[PDB]
Amino acid sequence: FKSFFPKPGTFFLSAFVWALIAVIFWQAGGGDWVARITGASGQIPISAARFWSLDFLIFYAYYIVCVGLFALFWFIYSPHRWQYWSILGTALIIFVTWFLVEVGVAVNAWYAPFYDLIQTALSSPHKVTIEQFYREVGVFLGIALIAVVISVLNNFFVSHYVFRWRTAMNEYYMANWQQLRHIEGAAQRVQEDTMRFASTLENMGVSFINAIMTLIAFLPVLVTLSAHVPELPIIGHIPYGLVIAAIVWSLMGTGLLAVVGIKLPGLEFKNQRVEAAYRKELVYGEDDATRATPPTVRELFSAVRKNYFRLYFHYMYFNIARILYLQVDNVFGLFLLFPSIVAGTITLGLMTQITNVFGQVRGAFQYLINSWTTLVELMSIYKRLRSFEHELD
Amino acid sequence: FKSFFPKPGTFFLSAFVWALIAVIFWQAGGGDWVARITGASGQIPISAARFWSLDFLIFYAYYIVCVGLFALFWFIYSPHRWQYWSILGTALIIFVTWFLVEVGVAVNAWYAPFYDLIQTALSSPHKVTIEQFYREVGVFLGIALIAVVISVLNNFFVSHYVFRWRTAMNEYYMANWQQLRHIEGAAQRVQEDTMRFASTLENMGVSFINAIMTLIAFLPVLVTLSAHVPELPIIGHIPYGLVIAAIVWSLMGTGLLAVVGIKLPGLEFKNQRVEAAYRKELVYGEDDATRATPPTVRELFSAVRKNYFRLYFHYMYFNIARILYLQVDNVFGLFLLFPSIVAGTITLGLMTQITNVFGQVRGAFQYLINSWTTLVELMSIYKRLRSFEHE
Repeated sequence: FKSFFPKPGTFFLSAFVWALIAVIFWQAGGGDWVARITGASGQIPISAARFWSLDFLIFYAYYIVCVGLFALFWFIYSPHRWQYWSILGTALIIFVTWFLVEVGVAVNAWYAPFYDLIQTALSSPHKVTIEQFYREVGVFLGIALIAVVISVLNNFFVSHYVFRWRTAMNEYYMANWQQLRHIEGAAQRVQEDTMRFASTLENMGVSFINAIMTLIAFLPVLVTLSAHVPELPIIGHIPYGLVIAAIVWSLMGTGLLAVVGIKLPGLEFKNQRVEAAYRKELVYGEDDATRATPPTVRELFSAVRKNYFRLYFHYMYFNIARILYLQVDNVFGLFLLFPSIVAGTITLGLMTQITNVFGQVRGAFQYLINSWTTLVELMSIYKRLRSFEHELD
Repeated sequence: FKSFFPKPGTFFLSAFVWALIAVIFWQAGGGDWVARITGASGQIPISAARFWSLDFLIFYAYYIVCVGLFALFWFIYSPHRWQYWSILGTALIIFVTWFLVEVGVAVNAWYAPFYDLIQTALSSPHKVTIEQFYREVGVFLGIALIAVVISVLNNFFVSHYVFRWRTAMNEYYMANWQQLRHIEGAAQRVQEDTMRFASTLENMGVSFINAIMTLIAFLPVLVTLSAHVPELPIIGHIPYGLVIAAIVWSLMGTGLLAVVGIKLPGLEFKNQRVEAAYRKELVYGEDDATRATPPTVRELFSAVRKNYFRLYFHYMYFNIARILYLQVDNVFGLFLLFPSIVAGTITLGLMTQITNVFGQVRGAFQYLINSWTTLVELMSIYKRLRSFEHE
């Protein structure tokens, strides 16, 4: 952290505070006040040309200025060797993560005109020509090429950014290698842990903000869509139906799974301890003939087997909750629309757009849920590195 | 392999041959001939009760007999300690993998009546009551509970089966520990490689057959669905158009991605070599105070930088092909139906059922595509393990 980011204790606190001020200013008065000066209308095209429209160009300049002011302050307050990768590189990664989310919002907005065309064609034969379908797919493809080009370049930069984090960590560890030479497993920490720490931390760092950005991007979408869905199946009429139900289903559903699997991180940590003890005895017995004896390794593997069997038993309840939540989530989006579908207040495009919004939010959160094992790995790596640096003193 | 399974050279060859004979006999004459004796009609219910119907019960008995005959032969030909886990356990895992595929086929068949109801409701306000929608979701939920219960129990048994594989490997290595004691890194191989080898090999073993089973299960589905899709967009009329287009898009599309990423497994293996050389020097330098040699570790990490940078550049082309294929795959299912949608020869349920078939086949194959890195890990582990017992 200290080798890559400048003063991590204050840098991340300052970044969070500065981002909060920038977000608050833009979402309250900044967004409209800047647009009035430039003269940008709210008509955002559904096609791929919306990403270089006036409204999107303004946000590109606003993000650059906010990052530039943040970067210039930290370039003078405390210079760093990797300040161009830690500060500016993360801002690029955060921006591209937001951009790929807004591409999904553009794709989601395309599901309404397309499936309204499908409903028109199905409702009456020989009414919609095949040329209209070709153009609509052409609109989707235009957004797809933007998604393809940016995503391909995103993985290229993220991989290069991660390697610079490893390079920063490796340079710090190799500089004071003489004091770190005598630490047990020092070679693994310098080589295996530096790449693992950077890759793991960056992966869930992007995954966490991507899940948050998915909510932030689709909440205004659901507020506009909730006008066509005034009635809910069991809980009746609510001023904000879809927005409340989606938030409750997503956040509490994600929150409840964490509550069900509270014991899982503890069991995984214990599994790592018994495996390490089994490995540690084997390492000692590699040279000494009195170590790693049959009755010694028998009890150690029994502890490994017993704790692993405990993890499988507890993870069974997590599987029950996780899989049941996934199966219901496949039909929950349509379940909320049953009173509106019956009453004929929505079209097939609105039905598919609302269901897609739930699907995109579900997919963003699924990467977060499936990364709980990844989180346990990161804490294990960090503790090994923290102990490795503590010995350095 | 030899520690867990019976003789791997003949056991796997016999299993493949016996499965082929059982598959050929059942799919040609066995399926109908057994059904005629029992007297089971071909009408498979769409609800969750199809899994204990006469047609499915017959296949359960046929699979048990075929596995039992295979098991009894190998129980007498060459007894093994882990013969109830390697032989019978794998048969259970293969069967459950097939069962979860047939659950997806049952779910896919449910998309036709449900979305035909949705189209009816949308086409005429106040025509379909909300009670019909509640019942249809209840049908889906019944299938879901079977999927939930079996999947939860499948993961429980697979994890326990994998640990028995590690237990079999650990017992073999620890028995001859004195001979394997002097091998460098022996502690890592016995502890970490045994679980990694079992977990990795089993994961892709199920993933490979699941992709095959998904294609096999949905081919008869697409043959029946292709009757409602006589015209294709660019190639016009063609017999079995949906079946041919789906096979070409899926199999050749997956095959083309492997062709694009031919150099990727080679680059990953080289990346592991330069890491090993860098780690090997660091390990030696832990004790010796003269071979740390900051100039030496400078060149070793430079070789790490150059090879990783080469992997990132080549993987960019794979990303271009992979991501472009995924984006087109999202619309390819509907693209084939455009002449049918315009002519009004299909309904919304048929539209969604066909699109779901492509989605289920796509999702099954994506687990195989995303596991290409997992292939490289297994080969590295196997080579490390193979050199371990060579001694």
